[PDB]
Amino acid sequence: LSEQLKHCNGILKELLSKKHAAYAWPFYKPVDASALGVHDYHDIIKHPMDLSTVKRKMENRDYRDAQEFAADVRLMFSNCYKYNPPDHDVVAMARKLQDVFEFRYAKMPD
Ligand SMILES: CCNC(=O)[C@H](CC)[C@@H]1N=C(c2ccc(Cl)cc2)c2cc(OC)ccc2-n2c(C)nnc21
Ligand SMILES: C[C@H](O)COC[C@H](C)O
Ligand SMILES: [Cl-]
Repeated sequence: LSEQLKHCNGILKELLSKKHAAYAWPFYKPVDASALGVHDYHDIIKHPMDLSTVKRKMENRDYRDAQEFAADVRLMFSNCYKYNPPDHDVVAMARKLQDVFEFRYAKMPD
């Protein structure tokens, strides 16, 4: 990986670590629409994203730069903000996790 992608992988590891598990856990795996009974999810969300998919893409060297990585992580949060009411518990968790993401992403080495 490039230096910037290393930093991205570091952030990714952090997002998946125990210290953030209390609010990161909904984002660990792809939304299972049928299991959650949200039968309109895939009509509303055209591009599902989650941290296991980001991890797989990082491992497979799918991401060519930090920008592409960040777009996926942000897409994941956006999907949450799109589907759920602004006052929902899972949205609060998304906001907190994105705060973790954005502040460390900002420390990207040049
Ligand atoms: C119909 C109630 N809303 C939902 O089920 C959400 C839409 C699928 C769902 N809520 C959750 C969710 C709801 C309440 C709380 Cl406290 C935490 C997560 C959700 C749960 C999961 O369990 C494996 C996985 C993904 C979840 N997720 C994400 C990401 N974005 N929205 C959700
Ligand atoms: C809560 C907003 O949707 C995302 O905020 C990011 C900021 C760095 O906390
Ligand atoms: Cl972006």
